[PDB]
Amino acid sequence: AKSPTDIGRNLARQWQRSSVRLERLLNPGSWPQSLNIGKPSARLFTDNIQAVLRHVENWRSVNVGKVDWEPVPISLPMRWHLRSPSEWIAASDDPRVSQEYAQLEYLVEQVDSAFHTLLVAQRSLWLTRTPEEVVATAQLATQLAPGCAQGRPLRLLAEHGVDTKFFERNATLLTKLLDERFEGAASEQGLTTFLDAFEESSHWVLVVPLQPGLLPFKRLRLTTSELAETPLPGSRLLVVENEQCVHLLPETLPDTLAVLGAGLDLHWLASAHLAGKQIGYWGDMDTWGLLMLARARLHQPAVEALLMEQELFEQHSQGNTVVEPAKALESAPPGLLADEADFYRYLLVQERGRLEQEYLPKAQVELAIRKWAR
Amino acid sequence: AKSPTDIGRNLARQWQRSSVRLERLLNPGSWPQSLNIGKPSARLFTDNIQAVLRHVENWRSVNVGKVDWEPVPISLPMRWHLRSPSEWIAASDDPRVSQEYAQLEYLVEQVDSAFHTLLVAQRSLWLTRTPEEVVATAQLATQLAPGCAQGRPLRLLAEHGVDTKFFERNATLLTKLLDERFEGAASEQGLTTFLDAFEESSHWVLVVPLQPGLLPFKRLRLTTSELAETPLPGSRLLVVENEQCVHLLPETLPDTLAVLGAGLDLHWLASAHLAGKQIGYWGDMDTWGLLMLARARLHQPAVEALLMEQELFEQHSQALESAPPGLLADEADFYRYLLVQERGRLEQEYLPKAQVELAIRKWAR
Repeated sequence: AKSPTDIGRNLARQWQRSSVRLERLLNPGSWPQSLNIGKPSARLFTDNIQAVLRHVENWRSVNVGKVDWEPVPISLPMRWHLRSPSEWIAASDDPRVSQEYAQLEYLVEQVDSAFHTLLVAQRSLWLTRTPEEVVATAQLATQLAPGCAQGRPLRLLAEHGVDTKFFERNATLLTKLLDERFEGAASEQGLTTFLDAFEESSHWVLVVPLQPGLLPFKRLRLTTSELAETPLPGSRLLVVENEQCVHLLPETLPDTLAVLGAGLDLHWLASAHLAGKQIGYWGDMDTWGLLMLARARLHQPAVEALLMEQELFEQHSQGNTVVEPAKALESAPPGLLADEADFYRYLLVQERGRLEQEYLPKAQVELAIRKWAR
Repeated sequence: AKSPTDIGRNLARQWQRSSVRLERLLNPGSWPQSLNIGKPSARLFTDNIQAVLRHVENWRSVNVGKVDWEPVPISLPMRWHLRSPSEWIAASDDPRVSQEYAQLEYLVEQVDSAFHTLLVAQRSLWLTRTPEEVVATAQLATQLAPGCAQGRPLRLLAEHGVDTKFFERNATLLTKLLDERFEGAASEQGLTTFLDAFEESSHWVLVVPLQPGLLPFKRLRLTTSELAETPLPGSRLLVVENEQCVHLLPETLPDTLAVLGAGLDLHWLASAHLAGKQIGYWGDMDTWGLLMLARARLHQPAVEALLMEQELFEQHSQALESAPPGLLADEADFYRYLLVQERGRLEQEYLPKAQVELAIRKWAR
């Protein structure tokens, strides 16, 4: 013997489950749905006949759907028959449920069919975002392909919906939508890498003083653009290709700064401030690393290469070496020395040379840095 | 009239479709799957009887399942009855499909049923990772709750699977598994933010001085651990939640520093060097912003809120059940006012610069 209000409260609780929502929306075979009401207690009927009288009269005032009627001598309702979702929503009698259905119903008929399942079961994705943004984002996802940018800034990828702040408030939604179109590839690789688009904001690099008293802090992080025209303390500078090999650096070194994780943009070297000191480069031992060294030498004709020698490859060959996935170049890039060119040609012939910076003895790197600083 | 090899190639292509894989594995009633073979060409039969002869003894070497027979005078097979998945895989005749089923079957019977749908249709997630990692990560996902760390590092959050790089190679999988258990809450907030577990390092924040000569450089980025040990120059600080609002800040201010992008982590504020400094916290105007302001005020009792008055929200209009500790009376009332005032979210970025600079210079004395 449940009151009609009880069913509405119970129905609202059911709507909070993702399985219920998918069954109600994305399945026309869900309807019809019949709800049992229940017989009253015999003891209460004899003790308080008005209890069932108010109960039966309370069911006399329902008009959202149709209630099954049968005589028992007083006739009591025992089933509730709701046909349409409009009847179901109006049965819940909850504004939150009513408005959520309105938003979901609008999105279903606009957003593509492949995206219907995700949006229903992931209410948090669209709860904060306006319906216009979700529809526009879903349209953009359908017309994107892996590596579509192929080296273009993310601003220009948007056809018309570029604005100024659109992407950083829709990157999470765009990643999830692309995941179910490309079998979860966007989440694994990342939206930035998946589309092959580079963000030219700052390309932040790590700045580490190797001598206390050079900088107020101990682990800075600057930008390439700022470094292009900023004087740098210290009469020495060391460039490291990799990011997380900082522990391999000496714990101390006189008047020297280290710029780890420089990346490929070795264009800030050409400046008035940089000229005057000695610059050493210490990167990976591969075709790409030799290209970086050539670029650095082109920018500044004083780059003293460190730990890029053939004998290092010979002694540390039987460590952890892998095959380079793609040749950086089919010939020796210009700007390198004769020894560097010979080492490049040597590295070309071997099927497996990718001796990374990490897989090196700490003591040897220590002595190399000391002799460079000598 | 297709040769068994042709059907095997056709089945292999169908396996590449997410709907087919879900139908085969996650539906015991999917079986049986009967594949039509097809009648031969009458002209081809008359022109080259040996050609259709070759066809039938190509069907004499098939033993993957059972083939339906009907006599026609030469009898040709019309239907192929595949009962079990083992027959389906054996009919595919593809090494990649065979090993993919072995991994999928092994993972499904171990991993909870809540993630069965995701793994089947998102083959790229488990394709690269070892089976042990996926099983262990799924177990961790079923045993996690929002804000479980509640101010603890992620290293100790792991029950046993901490290792050294385990999360860095499994953060993406852990986020996706948590999302379907919590209705996509991990992806929106971020796994680090969702679990309330901020690492001491790698939490870089933006520091922009507002006066020449105070700092050697122009724009910096320091980890939150550094901010809790190194003394800071100047005499005033200005903390902002949103990082992408530096343009709204004024040009110059005497002896001020701006630590933008603080996030939820503000435990670095409790420091001897930061003590005795006039500081102000300018976060968003919502429940999360007020909670963050409360957390900031817990560490430092001299924090002066900026751009939080109810008048400012009311002129631009169109967490805990009760008020959290660390709110003044007006702010505590504002928290309850914003609690049920429609969609009470409004970012800093929608604030015109005319009043923002005026308020900041009002504070800057």
